[PDB]
Parts: sequence; structure tokens; C-alpha cells
Amino acid sequence: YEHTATIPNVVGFPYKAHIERNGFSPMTLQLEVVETSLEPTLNLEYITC
Amino acid sequence: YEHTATIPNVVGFPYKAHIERNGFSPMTLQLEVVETSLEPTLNLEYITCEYKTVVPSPFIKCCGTSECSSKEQPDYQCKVYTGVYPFMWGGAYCFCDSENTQLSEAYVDRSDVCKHDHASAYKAHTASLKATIRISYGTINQTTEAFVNGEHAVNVGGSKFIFGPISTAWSPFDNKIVVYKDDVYNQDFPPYGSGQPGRFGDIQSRTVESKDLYANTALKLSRPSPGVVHVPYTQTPSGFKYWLKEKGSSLNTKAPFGCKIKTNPVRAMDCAVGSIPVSMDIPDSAFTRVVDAPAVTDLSCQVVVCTHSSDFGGVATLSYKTDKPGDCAVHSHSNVATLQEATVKVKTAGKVTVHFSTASASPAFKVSVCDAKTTCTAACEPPKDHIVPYGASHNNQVFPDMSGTAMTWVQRLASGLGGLALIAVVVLVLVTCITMRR
Repeated sequence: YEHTATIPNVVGFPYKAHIERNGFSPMTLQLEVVETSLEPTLNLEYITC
Repeated sequence: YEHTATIPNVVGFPYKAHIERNGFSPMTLQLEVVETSLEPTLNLEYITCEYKTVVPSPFIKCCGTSECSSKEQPDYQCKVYTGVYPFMWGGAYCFCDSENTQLSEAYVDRSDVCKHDHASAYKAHTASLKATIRISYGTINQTTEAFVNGEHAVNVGGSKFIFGPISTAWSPFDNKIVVYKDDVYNQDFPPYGSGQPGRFGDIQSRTVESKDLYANTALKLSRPSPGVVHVPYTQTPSGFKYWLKEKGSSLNTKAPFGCKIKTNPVRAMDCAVGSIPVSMDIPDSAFTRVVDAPAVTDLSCQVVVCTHSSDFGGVATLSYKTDKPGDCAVHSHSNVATLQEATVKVKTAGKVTVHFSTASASPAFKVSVCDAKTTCTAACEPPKDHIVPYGASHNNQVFPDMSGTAMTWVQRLASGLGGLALIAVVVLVLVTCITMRR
């Protein structure tokens, strides 16, 4: 069953997605972002010392 | 009690026939076609198989002429060649330099395994249906075989059933049929005595045991190479052995209506074609008197869920008043939805659930529970699964009920514009009165 949501990129905000479906009693998911890690691609130009 | 019905020829679709006999509590019979076997009448036209070409040793007459004679043998060929001078391994076979003749002789015969590997050409006509029907009603549940013609009465539980003549005489077999082992071929085989070389039936026999063989292989003798004994000849390759690789896939993979084609005897199973009339003579002992049944009253229906899927995708809860517990017959009086269950225990618990299958966005159908009747109504969503390995249990009636949302909107718009048009009529009639009174 394809369903879509959009959760805040807020760590520890426990967004809850509700699925309503014809055959079935509705379901609430929790989607809690425990961490994010935004990592740049790095090109080394040079070393200084 | 005479009753009549008409069940689809769909195998594994359980029909429900409801009898509302005035003196008795209703009963729902379930009628399921378990198997069908459409069997054509066959006339054997001829047998075909690979030929055997019989080539004796050459009757080489050294130092002399030879006559030759005509013979009755199939495709028989004979020639006497003058001026032969053959060499065997040890020298010339003949002393005379040219006064020798090689009598070449050849003919066609039926192959020695034609008893075992042959194709039979049939005319296939006036097919007949036999069906394996399952009858269940009350405590009686039995599976019986009936010929589907309006004469073979079969007994279940003391009930005569007559499965009347099938609604259409269609069959997947064309008028000309070729049968080979497990396979059946629709094939306009050439008439006996007119088969052509290198094609199916270049040799033809009226039966596998027949003494008389037609052969038309275009066998021709040719002159032997000088000094060589070999009775050289040319002949068109076995048309049967060409056929065996040219057949392609058989009728078992091409018949309409999903028929499964089988040999020995030639038959088409499970053809989903037409419908079968049924006549019942149910005895009085099969019904329960109205005193014995529960007096189900104040019946109402809630559709707990509905998907208009091919399975029994809807669920109803029926609620009751009753004097006693008991079995009631259950039915749906509209073909928009068919019910999985034929009878239910009515309980003092006051409610029961019944499953149904339907194809429409918003069905409404009168269910019943013994005498009580109520109109179930639903909002049914489409299924999410595009393809399923099973046929539809509903009748594929898709037009929505007039109380549904689509017909509600349609009836609002149509009554709106119709009311506006009637008001404009009233205006015009009133004005055209006034303009003639004044």
C-alpha cells in the first residue's frame, strides 16, 4: 500500500502518519528522526602547517 | 414441488436458487457446476502415418532381357533398364557387355509402427454435454453427473433434477478434426483418396488394421549409375513427418472460452459457454414448516465493509427479533450482489453476519432471512489489486443504485433543470393565457 507523508526535519519530533484504508481499521505510524548527518563532498586543495 | 432455474455454465461459480413455497419456510439451494465434458461425435475418415518404401534387391538379369509386370501395391513403380554392366567387389557381375537388364522395383507401404504412431482424421459433429453438478440444500449435499439434455432426470435426496438443453450448441471443435495422442487439431485434412505428396495424408488408410492403403508420395525410379548396383530413386519426404514438426501448438492452447481439450475420448472440459436450465422436484420432506422455523422479524442490514472486488469483498451484519434460535435460508433478491452463504443460524444473540460479492460502486439488494426482508445498501470502494488468480463471484452488474452518490448527484441536477424547465413552461402558459384574455 503506497502512502505518503512529510515529516519535519526536527530531531525528536515524533510525527504521526495516519493511514486510512478501505478494508482495514486505520493505522497510525510514528516517524521520529533520531539523527541527521549532513555531509559535504570534500575536495582537498592543500595542506598547511 | 416443481421449480425451475437457470445456472451459468461457469465451473466453480455457485448458484443459489431460492424457493419461497407458500406453506413452508424458504430454502436456498446451492447449485455448483464442478465439471463439464463437451464430447463430439466422431466419424473416423482415415489413418495417416509415415510410409515405408520397400525396395527389393534389383533382379539383374545378366545376358538376357527382362519383362516386368504391373501390381496392385500402393504407389508401385517398376522399370527395366537395358545395358547395365554392374561391378561387385570382385569384378563385373555380368559376362555380357550390354545384353543385361536391371529390373528396378519399388513401392510404398505402411510403416511397421503405424500401429503405434499415427494420426487419425475425424469429422466432429453434434457434440453433447455431460456435467458434474454439486447439489446442496439443508442436510443434503451430494455431487452427481447429469447429461445436459431435457430428459436425464438425476435423483439427489429424493429430488429429481433435470438439467435441460444447453442454451447454445457451440463447440470448439470445427467440423474436421485431426487427433494425435494427447492433442486435437482443427485441420481441413484432404479427403480420402486425394492426399497430395509431401503433405499430411500423402498416405491414407481407412483404419489402422485395413488391408488397403492409398499412397501418393510421387515415388519415381531413375536409372542406376554405370557399374553401381543401388536401385536409385526419388520420393517426396513423409508428409506426416513434415506435419509432426509443422503442427504448432494444438487446440488445447487455442480453444475459446478457456476450454481444456482432452483426448480418449475427444472432449472439451470446463467451457465457460452459455447457461444450463434446471428443473427441480423438491419433496415436501426437504422443507421445514413455518412453525418449526424462527419467526425472524424487524430485520435490518448494515454493510460493515464493502470492496467491489472479485472475491466476497463485502460484509453485512443482519439484526433480528426472533422467538427461537434456528436455521434460516438467506438470499439476495437482486443480482447486483451474490451471497457467500446460503443459510445462517439465527440466534437469540440478535445479529448475524453475511458475506457478499458485488461489482458496483453502490449496490442495493433485498436480502432475506426466512420470511423477513430488508434492503442492504453500501458504499463500495474499488480494490487496490489490479490482477487476481480467480474469477469473479459477482455477476459484473456495475450500474449504481439510484440512492447512490452518483445517481444522487444526477437526480439533483436533472430535477433542478427539469424544475426550472417546468417553471418556464408555467410562465409561458400563464403569459399566453393572459395575452388572450386581455
